[PDB]
Amino acid sequence: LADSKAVLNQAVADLSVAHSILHQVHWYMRGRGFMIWHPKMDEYMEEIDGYLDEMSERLITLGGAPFSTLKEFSENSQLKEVLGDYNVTIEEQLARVVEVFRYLAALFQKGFDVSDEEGDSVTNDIFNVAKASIEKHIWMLQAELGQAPKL
Amino acid sequence: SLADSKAVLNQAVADLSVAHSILHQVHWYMRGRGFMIWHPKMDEYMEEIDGYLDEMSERLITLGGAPFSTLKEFSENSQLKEVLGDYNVTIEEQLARVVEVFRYLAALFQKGFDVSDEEGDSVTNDIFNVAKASIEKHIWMLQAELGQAPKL
Amino acid sequence: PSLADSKAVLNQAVADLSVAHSILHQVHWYMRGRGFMIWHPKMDEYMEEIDGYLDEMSERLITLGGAPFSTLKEFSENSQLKEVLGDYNVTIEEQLARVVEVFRYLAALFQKGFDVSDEEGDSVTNDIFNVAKASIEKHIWMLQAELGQAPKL
Amino acid sequence: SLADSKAVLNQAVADLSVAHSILHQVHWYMRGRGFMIWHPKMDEYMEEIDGYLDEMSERLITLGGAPFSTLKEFSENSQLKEVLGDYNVTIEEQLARVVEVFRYLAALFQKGFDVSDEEGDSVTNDIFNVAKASIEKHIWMLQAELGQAPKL
Amino acid sequence: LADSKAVLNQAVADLSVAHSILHQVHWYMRGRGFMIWHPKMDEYMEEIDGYLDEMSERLITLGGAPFSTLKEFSENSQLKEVLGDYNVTIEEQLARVVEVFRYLAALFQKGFDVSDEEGDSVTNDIFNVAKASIEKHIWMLQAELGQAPKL
Amino acid sequence: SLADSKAVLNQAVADLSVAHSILHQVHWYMRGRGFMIWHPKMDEYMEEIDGYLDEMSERLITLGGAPFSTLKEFSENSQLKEVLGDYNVTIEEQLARVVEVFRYLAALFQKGFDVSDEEGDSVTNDIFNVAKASIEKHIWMLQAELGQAPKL
Amino acid sequence: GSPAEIASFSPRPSLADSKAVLNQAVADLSVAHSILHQVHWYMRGRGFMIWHPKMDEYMEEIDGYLDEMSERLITLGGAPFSTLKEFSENSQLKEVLGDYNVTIEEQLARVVEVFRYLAALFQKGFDVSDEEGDSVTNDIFNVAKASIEKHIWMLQAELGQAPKL
Amino acid sequence: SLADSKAVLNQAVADLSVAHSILHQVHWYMRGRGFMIWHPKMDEYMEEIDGYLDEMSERLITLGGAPFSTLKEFSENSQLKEVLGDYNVTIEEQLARVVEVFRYLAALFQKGFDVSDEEGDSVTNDIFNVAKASIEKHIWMLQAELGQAPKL
Amino acid sequence: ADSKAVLNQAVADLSVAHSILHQVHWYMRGRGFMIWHPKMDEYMEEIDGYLDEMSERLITLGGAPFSTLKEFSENSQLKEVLGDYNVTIEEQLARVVEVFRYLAALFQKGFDVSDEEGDSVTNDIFNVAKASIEKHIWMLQAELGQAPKL
Amino acid sequence: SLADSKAVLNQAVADLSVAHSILHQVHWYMRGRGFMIWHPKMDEYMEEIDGYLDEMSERLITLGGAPFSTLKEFSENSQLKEVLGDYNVTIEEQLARVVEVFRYLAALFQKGFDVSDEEGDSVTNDIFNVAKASIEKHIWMLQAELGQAPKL
Amino acid sequence: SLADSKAVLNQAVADLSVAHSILHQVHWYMRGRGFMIWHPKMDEYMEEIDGYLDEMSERLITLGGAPFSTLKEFSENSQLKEVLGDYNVTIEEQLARVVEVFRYLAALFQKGFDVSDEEGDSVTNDIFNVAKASIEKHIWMLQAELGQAPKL
Amino acid sequence: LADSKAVLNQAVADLSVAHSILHQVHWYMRGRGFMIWHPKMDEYMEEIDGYLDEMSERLITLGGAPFSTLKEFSENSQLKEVLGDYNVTIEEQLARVVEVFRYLAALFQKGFDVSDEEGDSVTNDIFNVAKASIEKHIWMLQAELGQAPKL
Ligand SMILES: [Ca+2]
Ligand SMILES: [Ca+2]
Ligand SMILES: [Ca+2]
Ligand SMILES: [Ca+2]
Ligand SMILES: [Cl-]
Ligand SMILES: [Cl-]
Ligand SMILES: [Zn+2]
Ligand SMILES: [Zn+2]
Ligand SMILES: [Zn+2]
Ligand SMILES: [Zn+2]
Ligand SMILES: [Zn+2]
Ligand SMILES: [Zn+2]
Ligand SMILES: [Zn+2]
Ligand SMILES: [Zn+2]
Ligand SMILES: [Zn+2]
Ligand SMILES: [Zn+2]
Ligand SMILES: [Zn+2]
Ligand SMILES: [Zn+2]
Ligand SMILES: [Zn+2]
Ligand SMILES: [Zn+2]
Ligand SMILES: [Zn+2]
Ligand SMILES: [Zn+2]
Ligand SMILES: [Zn+2]
Ligand SMILES: [Zn+2]
Ligand SMILES: [Zn+2]
Ligand SMILES: [Zn+2]
Ligand SMILES: [Zn+2]
Ligand SMILES: [Zn+2]
Ligand SMILES: [Zn+2]
Ligand SMILES: [Zn+2]
Repeated sequence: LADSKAVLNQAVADLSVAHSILHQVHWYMRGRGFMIWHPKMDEYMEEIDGYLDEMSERLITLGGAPFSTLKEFSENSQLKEVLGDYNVTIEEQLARVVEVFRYLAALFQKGFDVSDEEGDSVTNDIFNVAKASIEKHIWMLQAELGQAPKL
Repeated sequence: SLADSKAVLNQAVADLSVAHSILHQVHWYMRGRGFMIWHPKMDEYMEEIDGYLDEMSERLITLGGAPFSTLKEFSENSQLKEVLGDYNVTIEEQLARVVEVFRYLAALFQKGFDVSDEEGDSVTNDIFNVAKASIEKHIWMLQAELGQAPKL
Repeated sequence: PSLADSKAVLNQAVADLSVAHSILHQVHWYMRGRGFMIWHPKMDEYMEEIDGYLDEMSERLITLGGAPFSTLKEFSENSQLKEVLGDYNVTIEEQLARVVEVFRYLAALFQKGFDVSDEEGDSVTNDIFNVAKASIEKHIWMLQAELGQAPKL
Repeated sequence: SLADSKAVLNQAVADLSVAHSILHQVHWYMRGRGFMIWHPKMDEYMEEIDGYLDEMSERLITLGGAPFSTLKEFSENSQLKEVLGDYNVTIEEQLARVVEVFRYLAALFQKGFDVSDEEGDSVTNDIFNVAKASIEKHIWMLQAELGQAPKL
Repeated sequence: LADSKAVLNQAVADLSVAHSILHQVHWYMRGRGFMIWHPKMDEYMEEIDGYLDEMSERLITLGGAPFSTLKEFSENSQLKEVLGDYNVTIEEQLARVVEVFRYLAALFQKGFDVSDEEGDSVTNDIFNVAKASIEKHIWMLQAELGQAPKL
Repeated sequence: SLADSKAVLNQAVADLSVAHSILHQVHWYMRGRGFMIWHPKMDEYMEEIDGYLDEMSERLITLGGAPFSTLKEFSENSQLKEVLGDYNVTIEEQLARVVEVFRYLAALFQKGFDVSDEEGDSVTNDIFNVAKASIEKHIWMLQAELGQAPKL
Repeated sequence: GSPAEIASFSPRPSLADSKAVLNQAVADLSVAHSILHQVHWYMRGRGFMIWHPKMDEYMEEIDGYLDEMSERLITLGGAPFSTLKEFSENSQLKEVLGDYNVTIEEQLARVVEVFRYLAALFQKGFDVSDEEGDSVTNDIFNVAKASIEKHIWMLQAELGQAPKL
Repeated sequence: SLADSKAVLNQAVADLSVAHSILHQVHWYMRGRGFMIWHPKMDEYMEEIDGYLDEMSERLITLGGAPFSTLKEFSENSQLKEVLGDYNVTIEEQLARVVEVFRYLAALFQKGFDVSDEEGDSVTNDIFNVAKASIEKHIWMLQAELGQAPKL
Repeated sequence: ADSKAVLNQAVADLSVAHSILHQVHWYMRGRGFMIWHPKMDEYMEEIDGYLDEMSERLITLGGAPFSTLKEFSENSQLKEVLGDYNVTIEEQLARVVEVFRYLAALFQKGFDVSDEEGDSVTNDIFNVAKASIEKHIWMLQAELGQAPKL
Repeated sequence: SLADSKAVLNQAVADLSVAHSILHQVHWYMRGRGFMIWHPKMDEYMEEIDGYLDEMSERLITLGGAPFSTLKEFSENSQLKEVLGDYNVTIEEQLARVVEVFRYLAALFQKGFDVSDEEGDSVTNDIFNVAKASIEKHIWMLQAELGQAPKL
Repeated sequence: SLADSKAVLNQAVADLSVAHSILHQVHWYMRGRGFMIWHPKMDEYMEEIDGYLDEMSERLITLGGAPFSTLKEFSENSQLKEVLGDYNVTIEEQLARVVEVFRYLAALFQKGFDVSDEEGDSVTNDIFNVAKASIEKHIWMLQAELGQAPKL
Repeated sequence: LADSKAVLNQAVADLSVAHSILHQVHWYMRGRGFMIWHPKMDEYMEEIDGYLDEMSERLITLGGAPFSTLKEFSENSQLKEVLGDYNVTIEEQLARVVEVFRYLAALFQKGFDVSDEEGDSVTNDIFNVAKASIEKHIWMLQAELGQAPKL
């Protein structure tokens, strides 16, 4: 199950980075819509952390060894972090979250595919449930930004 | 016989069923700034609409009537017109649609209040009164969001 | 697109779930006979569940870039379920049979939903149909048991 | 000035006390299919009845009155008749008895509604209206179990 | 009171009248302490109603036929009711509740003895549980009244 | 028009604000046996009063009115008079003051009820009726604590 | 040499002491649970929607007694039966294969039969515990006997009968 | 001794009373996009303000003081100025006015902290500190909504 | 041969697994009792959860679940032994892991059989149960200082 | 008449007071593997003990007695002995100390049961029985954690 | 380094233990009007005292100290004096006794605050400030019940 | 670190790294006591995350710009991470936790002093509350390890 394991570990790195980005958005947001979106980041972070612990623990259960240091997360993740900046608009912050979410849904499709190929049906459901929710969020986020989900 | 109390309860069943459909369409097709507050707010409105619908229908049953209970009956008896879902409608326009729907229901509930008062059906009268109070409060709030007075 | 039929079955479900709700509510209202006190509130539970599937399936369709049916005309014209005027003289067991018939239809609709979404690689939609089908079938067993019959799925 | 309102509230106190007693008798003496549903349903009914009793008695106190407050006063002033407990009454018959008590109560509440309106006691008028709404809903549901229209 | 069923029915009657007396106190009470003791009667009434239902249903379980009319309760009960009087003092009202509770405690002891003698151990426990609570209440009401429980 | 309803709603906003102030003084300056029960009771009464205040004000807004919304407006339009806090007042005197305030409120709510009934503003009418009912129940209880009949 | 190993029919099943009745109850409660669960699954007919969930409530109550009586045996120094083999062999209740074609009336009459048996067993446990002076175990049997008897009344009432204890 | 800790506590009582009044005005008179989020948000702030008011007042009582307890006393002693309510004002102006009242309270709570530190009144010191911490958090968030730095 | 057969097998095996977990709950002695005694309650509630769900899926599918102790004991692959207080905590946990290993294996078989037969509902039931039991093996093994070794 | 029952109730008050003290010592002085489970567990034990203490003392009051109510009285009448706290005692020694306390309490509650039974004090009898049941369950569990039989 | 902060924490342990014992005596021996409010109120006070007790003792453990943990140590180190329970004491004298205990604890907590402030133990300092704040508020309330100023 | 803003940001870095370390322990833990200490790491992480958010938001409130990327956390933190190892014993993992907590308490002491020096009472209290809780944990962890707190 080398590929299932590998994608689970890739997920651990990327979710760790995704959390960090969402927290930056939580903190640096400024503009109309702050009062609704600030707490919404909290909800997203909670959901992301849930996936991260569950995917990492599935890897452990499969006899893997999850990335568990900031260096490992940073060097393995495909997500790039930029310095926090208050001058970003609310709408650009939300577009950043959509971008991160689009990537996560892409990674979870990969994890679904790989685990399906290897017969790891339990890991397959983990990725399917995560992808379901993340795609729902992409619809809602895109809707707030006056756009179709464009999955 | 409470003929008109019964007639107006059934009108309300039809119109509430269509009102719910319109709110659920707004819920789904909404796009633009404010989606995150207004999307779940439609859920709140739909629950309330739904509560009135079941109470009014069951008051009509209680009074010996026969509530409308098919979509055909709802469509053909409602005064509310439905249009196809369109994502290009703005938030402010979507909210305006909801206000128009609520103004109608508020007027309908007024008519039900008046009719039940005259027939001496005080229980029905109270059902309409409570529904109207809440709906008019929603109108104030929606209109305030839209930068406007309630204009009741 | 590659999900054209996934979308088609999601929309079908929206229309049929809307009509199925209408029917359950009719049963809630027009019910008369021994067992009213149990089954009357049970219809509320079914409607609640049905409404949950309705919102979720329509919203998945939106998420896939579709346009859900959202008028009573569209529900009525697209649904394969047929409505009749409410009648207090239908027996409790006839009303329960009617609900069973509706649930059999939805289980089959969800089966096709599963198969179509499965073939298009839309696994999220696949799971939505799968969860709904499971509960609907459990309901069929219970309703049939009340009626003194096997599930006969 | 509020002598009639006061008298009808005290009538309600007596009648509700006796209605409570009849419902508790049904609760205990019930036998036949449906017991498991209707036994606890009688507790729901008794709680509701007890709520009206305390509200109506305390409204009378509030208006400067003196509520009946002994079993003899309840029994002698109530229009409802009690009968000895009997396990051989059928479920259908027991539910029919509750319907009878509830119809009487719905009619008492209409009277109380009427009298309180005539004397300009709008608080008492509301108390009777709310209670009537709920009792009448119960008659619908009970009659339905019995395969009948509410026949209000 | 020949047996356990006889005492159970006696308690059904007395608990019904006890309830009525407590309800009278709830309504007719005036004086300093009203705000505490008004709601407290509700608590006592709920407890009394609990024993009432438990004891009656025990009698049914044993093959009896509980009293179930106001006439039966009033005639079989050893408690006496008087017309409501607002001019009774709050301390007199509490003293009246104590009187009722002392009677009930004594009835429950008689129920305990009879059921013990007959070997009706379920009924025995019912009376013992009820006696315990009533006696604790007598202590507390007596204390409010500046008196020893005097059981 | 609905001018008198709008006027009595606004009077209530002023008078509720001053009543709140008076109850908070009582909560704070209270001394004597009974403090431990009446001190928190004042919180409860304040929560109820603030509930009516917000509801009546927002009803006024909904009707196209403009509620009083400054302490100057409350003080100047209210019929209730305030005095400096004084720890030397007895519990009896504090509770009697609450009763007087409550009596005033019950009377204003009866005026609101009459005016709204005249103008056909049924929603406003019920708001006043609900409030009057609760306030009158409180006057019974306070008066009972003080060893007296409600004497409404 | 070594000590000879006894070969005997290890008969027991003489409800002599509290420990013995506690273990018997352990056995009977396990089988009662099994019967209740069969009624739960195989039930058909008008009343299913009320009685299907009700069996769950009864099962939970029975398991509560099972655990508490078993743990009381442990506390007193005993060794509770803890195998389906031990339960089936020591229990005086009889199990039959599941059958969908039993009326609700027949189902509830079966439950009554098991409950009557349990109440009688708990009465035995009560009497034994009392002669021994085991007042804690005595209480356990009394509490369980009380509620089982209440259920008998109710089930019998659904069936249009007196409790007939 | 406690002389100016008592003084600043009473100042806070007046200012919090007025701040409460302003927040309630904003709640009622707000119109424009953001209404549906900011309207209930004002209730949150009012509950919080009210908490400080009661705690600070009761600390003053505890210290042997006599808190201000009439609208006249609040109005005359508060440094905050009230204006007549106006629906036309924009949401962003409304939020800016709240920020203005909060900045004042934070500066008042600092003076409270300062004077209670020197005088040795450690309990009053912590009350002001906790309140200041939360008001400063609100300034950040309100300013953030308004597209600005906190600028404390 | 089918989903119905694996479902019934699970009914039998879950019944016996419950009994084993209850024996551990009762006979457990040694350091850790205070945490592992109640944990067995958690495991039993979970097991009983699957038991009822799988049994009722069987009924829904037109089957007839095993419903006597004799049917459970005979059809089950798990072997019960007599309760003994002298087993250590670490040995009792080792026993639970073996039972859970067996269950995870059965659930894989159920997953496979239902996948072939195109019975996605039953497939999902087995997939959900397997996920949880495997997670428990990880934790139990970790308490026993070992890898999951699935 | 109930002198023995009163006597044992009061003995229990003293002993439960000292037992609480010993348990709290264990809570504070525990060091070693198992701390994180056993530390909060002593809180569970203390709350249970405190419950018996208050119930038995109040039963004594109810019966006309005068419960020990000072540390001097508790210490002088308790048969349980206290030693100075020592972090150097092992977890397993601490648990053994808890077991010995509970064995004593179990024995005392049996003496209570026996005395109250002889005297016909069934309420006091039931209090000791219920307490003994729970303590004995704890002895089993504590012994199981120490790898031993309950050995009552 | 922190020997004086440790000493005062440990003094608190003894004093809080004796304070608990006094409150429990009051809880049990109380007779007179007000019993039904004050009896349970003693439970709330005991719960609060026990909170400080465990918190202060555990802070002492955390700082490397060894808390008093025996009735002998509590008794011998506490500055509070206990007397035998007396039913013949009035409610008002019982409450006055509680006030004395509380004035003592508030002085103790003031010492604790000052000592810990001098030694730069900011955590222990906050523990004392919080405890003092609450005990002082209770002194106000108890004194108000007794018709007096707090007189801190 | 010269001012309150500087130490608040130091804490943001260090709390982020401390989270990572606790999460490492949660995952790699093996040995008797796992079942207690595994969920305990969750409680610690929840608490750590609380300080992280409060301290960062206080920095924003004061007009600062908190670190908000893994790069900033890892480079600015004085805590060091190692690769996850299943072979570390329970007691060694708990000792790792203790040492992280000891550092954190020392940082919050420094934050207390710096903010007290600058008259920033609000920040002072934040550090004070955090240190109180961390010190209590050190005592309990040390107790589990058979040792004195040794602050
Ligand atoms: Ca007409
Ligand atoms: Ca019919
Ligand atoms: Ca019959
Ligand atoms: Ca404008
Ligand atoms: Cl605007
Ligand atoms: Cl050691
Ligand atoms: Zn974060
Ligand atoms: Zn985890
Ligand atoms: Zn809808
Ligand atoms: Zn309905
Ligand atoms: Zn509907
Ligand atoms: Zn939705
Ligand atoms: Zn009754
Ligand atoms: Zn009442
Ligand atoms: Zn009553
Ligand atoms: Zn009952
Ligand atoms: Zn106020
Ligand atoms: Zn409002
Ligand atoms: Zn089962
Ligand atoms: Zn157990
Ligand atoms: Zn306000
Ligand atoms: Zn207050
Ligand atoms: Zn079991
Ligand atoms: Zn089931
Ligand atoms: Zn203690
Ligand atoms: Zn007590
Ligand atoms: Zn105590
Ligand atoms: Zn502690
Ligand atoms: Zn983490
Ligand atoms: Zn935050």
